Amino acid sequence: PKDTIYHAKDAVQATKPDMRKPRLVVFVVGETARADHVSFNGYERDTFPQLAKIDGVTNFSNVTSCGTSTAYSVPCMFSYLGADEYDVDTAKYQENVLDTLDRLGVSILWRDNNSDSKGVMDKLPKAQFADYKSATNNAICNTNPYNECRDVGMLVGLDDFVAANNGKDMLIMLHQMGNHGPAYFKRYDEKFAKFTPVCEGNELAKCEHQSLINAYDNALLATDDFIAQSIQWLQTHSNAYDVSMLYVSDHGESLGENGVYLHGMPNAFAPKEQRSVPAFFWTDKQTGITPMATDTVLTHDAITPTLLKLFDVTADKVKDRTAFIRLEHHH
Ligand SMILES: [Zn+2]
Repeated sequence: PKDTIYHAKDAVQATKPDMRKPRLVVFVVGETARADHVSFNGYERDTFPQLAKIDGVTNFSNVTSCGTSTAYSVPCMFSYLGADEYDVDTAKYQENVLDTLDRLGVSILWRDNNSDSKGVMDKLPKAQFADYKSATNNAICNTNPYNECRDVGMLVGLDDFVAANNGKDMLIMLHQMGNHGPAYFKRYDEKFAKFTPVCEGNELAKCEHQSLINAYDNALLATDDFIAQSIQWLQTHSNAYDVSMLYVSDHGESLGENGVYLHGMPNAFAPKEQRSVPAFFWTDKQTGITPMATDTVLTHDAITPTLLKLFDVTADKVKDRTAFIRLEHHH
């Protein structure tokens, strides 16, 4: 073990959950989703029909991920250094935004249907991380012939967590399997097989291009569903809690441009398709939270100040950072 480098020991929470409505936020950490395959960003196909029916969803059309892989992007999304000073080999030892929120009294939960938190949860008690790739945590793993656990299974029993933390601020990270490839056709149940035909081979260049895109977009439909149902779960708590939902993908995906597939390329020569990511923010009416303009130039650096603002926490390190949400309030 090494000593922790601190970045926000000055951080303070301006209001406590016993003097105002406690706050409950779900942060969906996306996976392999491309911004240009989002309907709201101009994509021909309606890949997010369920989010289109929900009032108060803001789509952000200019979000660039810090990196092109899970191991690189996820720690930086929760970091105080920002991507320009970020070092993947020492991120584990920096105080991160979840450290700050937990220290100030916010109850943190991380459910993972992807891999793990890439070190972000390492300083917090183990019980606050849960592996939802296990079929004895996730009840939604036998709905497909692959025995693949589904992201929506992370919504089961969250009410037990809320009841165990009654009256406290809560931040729940849900780490998606999402659009992980190359086997996009495995990422969704049959109810989302909307675009056909579908590539079902493991070698992407060998399938016809339209079938690969169809499987990718079908996987997006399952993500649209997962985000929509996350909002619907939050809405059941809106009387007692100020509820909000943030979605950001960790990186994009190449889909055959210049013969390139998948992601994970070094930033120095990675194509833009691996960095252009969707971002969504939803909040209930009573929260008093105001989103930034949909065309704000944004990066993963916006995530940490957003989470801090959602819980009324000020940190000097990120005082000049742009977030997904505004600081003015209209009564
Ligand atoms: Zn990833």
